[PDB]
Amino acid sequence: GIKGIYKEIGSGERISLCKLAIDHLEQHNRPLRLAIDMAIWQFQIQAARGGSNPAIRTLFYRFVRLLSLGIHPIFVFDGPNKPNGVSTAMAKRLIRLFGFTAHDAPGEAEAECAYLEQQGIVDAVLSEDVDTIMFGSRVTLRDWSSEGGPPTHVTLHDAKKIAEGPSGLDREGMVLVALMSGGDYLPDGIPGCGIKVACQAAKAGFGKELCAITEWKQRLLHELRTNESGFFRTKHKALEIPENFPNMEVLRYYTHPVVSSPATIERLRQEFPPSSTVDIAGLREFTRETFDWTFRPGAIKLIKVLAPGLLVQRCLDRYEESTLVKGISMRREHFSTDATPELRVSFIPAELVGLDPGQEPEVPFDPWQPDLAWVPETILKLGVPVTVEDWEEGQRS
Amino acid sequence: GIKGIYKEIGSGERISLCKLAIDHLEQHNRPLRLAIDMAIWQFQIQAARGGSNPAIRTLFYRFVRLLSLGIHPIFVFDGPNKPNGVSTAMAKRLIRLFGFTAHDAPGEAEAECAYLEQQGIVDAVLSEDVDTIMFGSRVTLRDWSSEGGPPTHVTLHDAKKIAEGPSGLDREGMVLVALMSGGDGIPGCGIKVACQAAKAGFGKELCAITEWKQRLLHELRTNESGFFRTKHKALEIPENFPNMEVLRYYTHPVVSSPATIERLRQEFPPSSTVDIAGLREFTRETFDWTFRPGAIKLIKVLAPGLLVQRCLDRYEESTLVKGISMRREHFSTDATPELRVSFIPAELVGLDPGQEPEVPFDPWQPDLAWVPETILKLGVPVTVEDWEEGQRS
DNA sequence: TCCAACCACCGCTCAACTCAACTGCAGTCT
DNA sequence: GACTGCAGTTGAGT
DNA sequence: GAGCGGTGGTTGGA
Ligand SMILES: [Mg+2]
Ligand SMILES: [Mg+2]
Repeated sequence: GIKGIYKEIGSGERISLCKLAIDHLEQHNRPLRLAIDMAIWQFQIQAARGGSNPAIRTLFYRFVRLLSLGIHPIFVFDGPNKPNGVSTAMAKRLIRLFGFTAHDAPGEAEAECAYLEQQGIVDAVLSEDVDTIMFGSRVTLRDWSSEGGPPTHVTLHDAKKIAEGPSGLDREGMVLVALMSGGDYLPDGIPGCGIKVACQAAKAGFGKELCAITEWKQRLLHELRTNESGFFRTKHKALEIPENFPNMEVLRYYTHPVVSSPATIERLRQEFPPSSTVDIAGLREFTRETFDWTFRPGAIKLIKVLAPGLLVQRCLDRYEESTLVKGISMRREHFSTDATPELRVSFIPAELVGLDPGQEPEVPFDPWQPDLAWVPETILKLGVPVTVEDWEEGQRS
Repeated sequence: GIKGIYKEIGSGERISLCKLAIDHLEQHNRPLRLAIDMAIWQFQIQAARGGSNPAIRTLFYRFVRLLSLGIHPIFVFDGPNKPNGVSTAMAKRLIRLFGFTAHDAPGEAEAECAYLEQQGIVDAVLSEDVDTIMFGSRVTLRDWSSEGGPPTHVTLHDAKKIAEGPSGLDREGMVLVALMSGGDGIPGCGIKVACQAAKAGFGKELCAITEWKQRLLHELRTNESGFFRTKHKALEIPENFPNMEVLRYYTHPVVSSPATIERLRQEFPPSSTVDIAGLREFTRETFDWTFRPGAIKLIKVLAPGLLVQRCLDRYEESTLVKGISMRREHFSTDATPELRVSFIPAELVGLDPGQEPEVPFDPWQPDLAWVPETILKLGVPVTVEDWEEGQRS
């Protein structure tokens, strides 16, 4: 589901997640909004030794990476109305602590994700696969990973470019494919079929699928048997077709998937994105209880990990004050960001995060000394414009 | 037929021809030797269609299959001393090009095949039916076919096990059945009754003759000893019966001379090198496998079997196998252990398609084939050991 | 007379393989 | 979920 | 050459 689909639509465009975030921020003058299917974690997350709760620990670092990218994420959870070891409660707790949004689909999350995109709530979808396209996604993302090392890239699929050849596969086309082929998921699918043949049926325009039904089935069946119109590579007489085909409690499951109410969509327009303020004291207590980051070493570990992303977040949110950036020392266009212009920024971690390791019991990295980080130039111009200008001025000299 | 013989002796054991070949090779430490009656081909190969000479083409592919099985075949042809649409000359020509042996019976091929087996020239007989048992065969094979696809299996009959119940049909038993059930054979008779006369010991017949005839004739009409299911006064028996010139057609069938048997004992199996250039010219002239495509076609089809022949004939040289990838015990071979070998077809066959006039399978790229582990251990032992030890890792 | 089981006999009917492309399976990592 | 070779099938031509 | 039902004939009994 759908097995062999990337042979037809393509594997997709590998692209820096940083580039997407910054390109969108430049074109639309606001941070990228992303719907993330919570199901993508199950196998990336588990397993990743060791220490205490390494599974949710990996989730923590992914969240910090989201902060540094300046993305407004909304995490969608599955609902009971469908036809690892990481607690949902803990996941949702960490989400809120990071100032992110948790959202519960009434049914399947991937359908809700696609729906949110269609309604303009989010700009793109990050999911397990491209099932989201069947539910109406236009820009869908998968495989958030290294390009190993740090997870910097995703694989982008565009529903409009896919529909424009060579597969000619659109939403209705893929629906027919799933309806005809596998089969191992949906009832009353065709035994000998078959993504190659199904895609050929879709390309022949059969993907309508406009609710009676009796006529369509026999035109399609006659074409399969005789290949008169030449819709297929060969004839297909041995391909006998179930009486429960086309199953239609399946059909709309795709064309009208159970998603949030219109009232819920309107609530989200007003309430998403949220204030997005990272709860520092909350994260300190969470990491202590969950990761055993206890005492002064645990506080310093938190500051080190959290300071860069928190720098980005406040830099975007705040839109005389070197309260964020102490200085700039270099410029680069690195391949990991697909040559996205970044500037080498210096900052004071402990001062930025706002925790004092002295208030913690004592049982190298000094959180009070300057630390360095690469931050996208675009983000820096928005938050610390005067600092960026001074650097630009010094470079002209 | 003998008609309805199989409901008496059993339908036979269906067995992988590969299993027979490899089992015999493991037990006797030399390839299986098989006598093949050329009469089997008549109503099997004329179902092929398309192309040039599809019947002799079918014969070609089965010859290639014989190479892959590592079997040493001797094809027996009929002779004139007996009491569609394939040329004998072309059949014999192709046989020699493959390094196989062609043998002319002085009379019926079946009798000669059985005789060859009795004399130790071959280990088993492949023929149309089971008549070979009457001529003295002990292990006889029939119906070399699919188990619907490639012809991997055969039906084995064992003369010893047949004679050991429940039919009790031995050689002289089946002779009596043949004598009685027509057709100077007895009208109204009768394999059920004939087989019952056999179990009553009447199959001897060791000659004068008049006493014997009047015992079963008295038993047929009275059933005193209970030899039969019922009485049989209906059956009246011809004066000529039992026909004696028929009896020794079975007990002493016209076959090759002792001198010929001795000739075969030292000449078979033969040197047996596949004539590559010969086959190239044959397939060009007969199948219209012309120019570079025809060369490539030959190389692809012939490379695997040719690999086996080298393997067994071996009995460092990576000139056969480039590597091993996997192990399997497939049902088509009756779980005969096979290894997935890689080889270069063109390099192995030894023909360059470049010397042919050109007009997607690349014969210079590695190709894969399943080859019986036993054969591989014999021909390329060092390669097999490297695979075995990398495995236990 | 007739049936019923058994049987010999008649008339009827059938008889491969390559090749490419494909689906589906079972590994596997995640 | 998706990738890889194997296996078995089908359709078309040999 | 072999598997299928039908046919007609023989045998021993109803
Ligand atoms: Mg999915
Ligand atoms: Mg015969």
